[PDB]
This record gives sequence, structure tokens and C-alpha cells, in this order.
Amino acid sequence: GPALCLFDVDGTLTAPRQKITKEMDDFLQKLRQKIKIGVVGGSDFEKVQEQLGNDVVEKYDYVFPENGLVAYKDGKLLCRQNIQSHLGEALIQDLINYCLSYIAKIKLPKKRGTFIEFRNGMLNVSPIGRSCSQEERIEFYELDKKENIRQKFVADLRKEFAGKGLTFSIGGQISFDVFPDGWDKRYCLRHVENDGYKTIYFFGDKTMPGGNDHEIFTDPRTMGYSVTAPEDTRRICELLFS
Amino acid sequence: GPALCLFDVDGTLTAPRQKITKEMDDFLQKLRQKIKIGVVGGSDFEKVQEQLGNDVVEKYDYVFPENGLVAYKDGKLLCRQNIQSHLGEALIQDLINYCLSYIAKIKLPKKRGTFIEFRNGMLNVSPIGRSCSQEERIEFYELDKKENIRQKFVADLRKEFAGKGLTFSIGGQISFDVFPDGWDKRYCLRHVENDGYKTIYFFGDKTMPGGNDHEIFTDPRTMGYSVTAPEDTRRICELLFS
Ligand SMILES: [Cl-]
Ligand SMILES: [Mg+2]
Ligand SMILES: [Mg+2]
Ligand SMILES: [Mg+2]
Ligand SMILES: [Mg+2]
Ligand code: NA
Repeated sequence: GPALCLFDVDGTLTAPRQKITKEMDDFLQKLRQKIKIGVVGGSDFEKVQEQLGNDVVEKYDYVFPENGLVAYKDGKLLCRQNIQSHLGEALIQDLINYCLSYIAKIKLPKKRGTFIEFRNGMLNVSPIGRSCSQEERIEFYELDKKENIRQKFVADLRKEFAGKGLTFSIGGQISFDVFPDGWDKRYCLRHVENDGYKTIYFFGDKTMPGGNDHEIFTDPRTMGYSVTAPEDTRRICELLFS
Repeated sequence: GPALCLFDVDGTLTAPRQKITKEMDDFLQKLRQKIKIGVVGGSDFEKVQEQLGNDVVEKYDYVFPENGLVAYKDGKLLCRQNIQSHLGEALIQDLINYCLSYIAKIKLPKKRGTFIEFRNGMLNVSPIGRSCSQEERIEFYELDKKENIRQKFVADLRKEFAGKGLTFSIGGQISFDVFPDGWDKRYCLRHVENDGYKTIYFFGDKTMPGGNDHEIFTDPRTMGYSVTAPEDTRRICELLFS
């Protein structure tokens, strides 16, 4: 029946950490004539606007910044919930109180500010502070390998809040994320289940276990494809829909 | 003896939350043919570029962003200072940890994010965090007025770190500031007291207590004038210098 194409953005539609090429932009739009298309990323709407254009809500049938906790369908904003409503204020606090009590114990070269960034669907936690300078960031990054700060930190939290239904992911140089079980990229599948699609195709460049696309790739709701590079994604879309 | 005029930027030479007008700017450049000019405000340099224009460091003899922590003189940088450099990594770590542990002990209805905001000349501390919504600030302030939460926090901080050159001033609805003693507008005087000016005129709009210009206005090294708007600063300058 009717189908929908779901695309991860970074590394899938674009070269990593760069805007999309217009060659691909035109290909996607030529493909939109055949079926509906959608995009999903962990970055905020502004970053997705940067990587794929300002008009992005107007050129894609769905746009799912922040893994889908901000969700646009056909130009209009959907239905949204945040981390406070879902977990409840007491667990939030109990988790915030723990992270602060833990960071106060870490011994570091330098510490700065914004130790917990409250996002829409996660708590970013940085032992050094997100306010860090670019130099202090690389310096903390390198010490974290040597003495396993973030790793040991995530281990204590997994144990202390086991069963409270949270996932802990480490990314980048300074931080790790804390988010509710299932609020990775398969969160946006909430918005495409009831819209009557026979097949929902997904494309992502990190379908390996431990990658940002794995859980949405292995989800039964998606016929998932594993893409190596943007050109591969066009290679695969050329074969299915034409 | 030669004289120097120092203005606060917001309210004195500009309309509040507005860029300087072309008339004010031009007026000042003609005052600069009679006397030496200097501007001081608590905003960082880039905002100060938004208020007075991007060429600001040629236009005045002295440009003192962030109350003088940044200091340009005669077009060039004369000095830079932050509180990490001044108190040193060790004790500002001790001051961060104490604040992190103390916040974990606070039983609040809602905790959010950005409890410790790092700024170049002050730490901004908020038990509930600055990311919270206005509606939640009010909820915390109605709690705070009853249960004296910032009052008690500041107390213990004052018993912990005040033989170390720190001042604590509660302010606003949710937070309070932690800064080295005398890092108000009074700070920039160390840069001009050595250039041999007999009288140092100061023009500010908030010279009464609880004001950002109060202490520089009360300072014996400054011949201070309280100003109600830019039309008034001009009127006073005329009566003083021509
Ligand atoms: Cl924080
Ligand atoms: Mg990707
Ligand atoms: Mg699947
Ligand atoms: Mg002012
Ligand atoms: Mg004075
Ligand atoms: Na952003």
C-alpha cells in the first residue's frame, strides 16, 4: 500500500557533520513524487535546519528533531511530551540530586558551569561543565580516557536507578545523556504507526550495536536498511522505488 | 589636571535595551576633542559591540566591558581578568563542589538545570536552576520568601569562603551571585588611576543602592553624576564642558 521513507540525517543523507549536497536534495525531492519522506536526528530543529535548509518542514513530510520529541507532520507541529511529565518530578530530582552529589566528588583539573542541561527529552550531564572552553573540553576529553570518569559515572547511575526505566548514553568529549527507556530514534515511530503506511523504510549509517540508529533499525515496525554513505542511500533508494 | 569622563553604557548613553543613536555617538566624538572618554558596562564585549557599534575600541579612549575585567585603552587591549585566573583552579573547585553538594540536600518542588552559571567575573548560583520557566520561578520565590532558602545558603557559604576574598549578594527571584570583593563597576579604576587624571567624572543612571552604578558613584576617586536618560547626559555635559 502507501509507504513512507524514514532517513537519519548525519552520515545518511549528508556527509558526516556537513550540509547536504543539492544533488541529493534534488534526488530526495524527485523521490517525494513516488512516496512520502521523513527525517530524524538527535539534534535540535535549528541544527537540522542548518544541515537540510530552512524550508525543511516544507520539503519533508515528517521532520523529527531531537529523536522525534519535536515532531512536524506536513508543516505543522504535533503532540509533544517532555522528560519532566514522563518521569515525574520526584525521580527527576532524585536523579538530579545524585548527579550533583556525584560531580562534587570527582577530582578534575578544571570545572566550570552548566553541569546538568535540561533538554526536551534528556538530561545532558557534563562533569566539567558545558560552559567549558574549547581547550578545557579537549583536556577533559583526554583525561576521561585515561581515568574512565564518564564510564565509571554511568556505571554508578545504571546501578543506582536500575528499574527506574532510563537509558544512559555517552557521546562526545565532555558529557553523557540520560533519557527514558525508548526515547531514542524509535520515539518518532509513535507518530507513523496510526497513519496507515503498509511499509516504513528506515536508513541509518550507525546500525551497529551501540549506534544511534540500531534500535530503530531492529524495530519490527521498520523495514530497516544499513547505509554506508549518502551515495549508498541513493544507491538503495534507486533500487527499491525505481 | 587633565580630566576623564566615564559613562555607564545602558541608560546613560543609550536608551535602555537599545543601541546608541547616531546623534549621541557623534556628540561624544566631539566631546573627545575637549576631554578623554571611557565607557564601562557589565555586558561582555560583543554585546557592547551591539550597543555602541563594532569600531567601539577606536571611538573611545577606554572601553571597559564586563565592568573592566576586559580593558581596552588607546585602541589596544590593556588587560584581561577572569575569576578562574584570580582565585585559581583549586579554590574555585572547592567553591563549586560545596555548592553542588549543598544543592543536592535541598528539598524543592522542582529542580531543573544550569544550577551553576559560569561567567568571567562571577558565579551565578541557583538552587532550582536558571532553565526553569517563569511560572516555576514564581513557585520557587513564593517558597523562598517563606522558608529563607537563599538566605540560609548564602550564610553557610559566607562562613565557608569569605576570608578568601568573596562576596555573596542575593538577587532576583531564584539565584544569587558569587564574586570577588569589589568586582563591581569600581573595578575598572585600577586602569585609569595611573594615567594622571585630576578629576574622574562618572555618569550613571542607577547610582542609588542596589544599583549597578552605586559603588562606582560612591567612590572617592569619581566625581559622580546621576543621570536619568541620554538627553540628560548631554545636557549635563554641556553645562560642564562648554
Ligand atoms: Cl548546573
Ligand atoms: Mg546518522
Ligand atoms: Mg526493523
Ligand atoms: Mg545603566
Ligand atoms: Mg565618586
Ligand atoms: Na541549538
